[PDB]
Order: sequence, then structure tokens, then C-alpha cells
Amino acid sequence: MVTIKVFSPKYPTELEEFYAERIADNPLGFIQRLDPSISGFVQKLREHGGEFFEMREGNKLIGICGLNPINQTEAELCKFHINSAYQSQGLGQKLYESVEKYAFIKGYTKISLHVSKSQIKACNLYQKLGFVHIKEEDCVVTLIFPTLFMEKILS
Ligand SMILES: [K+]
Ligand SMILES: [K+]
Repeated sequence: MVTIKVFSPKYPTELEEFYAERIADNPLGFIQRLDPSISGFVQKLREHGGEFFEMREGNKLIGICGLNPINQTEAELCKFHINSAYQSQGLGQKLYESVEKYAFIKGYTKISLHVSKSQIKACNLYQKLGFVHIKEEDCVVTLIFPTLFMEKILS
């Protein structure tokens, strides 16, 4: 039974551990800009009016997804991460579709996101989910993070 809900920890550090496992899952050897802890992020997101979701297989946390309000009608998808062993079942898509229905019910008509240009598999999923390419920027930080900005209108 795959279940999607608002994230609720089984134990206080469950999210930290899940997130560290996702960051550790880097087989192509991409450079990583590490991120408060994810639990702090979630707390702040909820205080700002956002929401943070789990997907579980039985009791096992297998995915997460955040929604962060930009304004009255646009939300930003954030911290979207699936355990890569569940990528061929289309469970990333299942979690996103639940999150999207939630967004829609909440009065959002646009979801925006940004993603590293190196992350092919992620970009390909977002395309599959109906995100459209708006712009690329090499974000200077000197480290350059080539970044893809995408949106989806909801109906
Ligand atoms: K890289
Ligand atoms: K819903």
C-alpha cells in the first residue's frame, strides 16, 4: 500500500536520515551544494503557508515533496526526492500528481521549479509531468550552477 500524505515523522530524525540517503545517492558523481536541517526547512516552509508531503510503501518513507507559496496563485515545488529504487514504478509521478491535486484544491494555478541542468533524469520527469522550459541561467554564486527554470499551469 503506497500512501501519500502530509509528512509526519515516525521518529524525530527520520527526515534527516532519508534526505542524507538521497544526497548520498550520487552514482554519476555530480558536485553537490549542501544545504537549517531539512526538518528546520520543513518547519519554516509550513510557517510561511507551504506544505511538505511523504510517500510511504507500507511504513517505509520512499519519497518527499514540498510546496512553497510564491504568491496567491503560484507555488514552487521543492525538495522533491524519491528513493531511486522506486523510479521504474512511476512513484515519483504518483507523488507529484497527489501534490498537484492538493495545490489545485488550495487555489494555485501555477507550479514553478528550478533544477540543475546536470540532472537529466529529474528534467525528464518534470517534462513528463507537464513542466515547460521557461529559461536557463548560469547562476553565479565564483561557482556557476547552470539552472533550468520550468513551470506548469494547472487546470
Ligand atoms: K556537476
Ligand atoms: K487532495
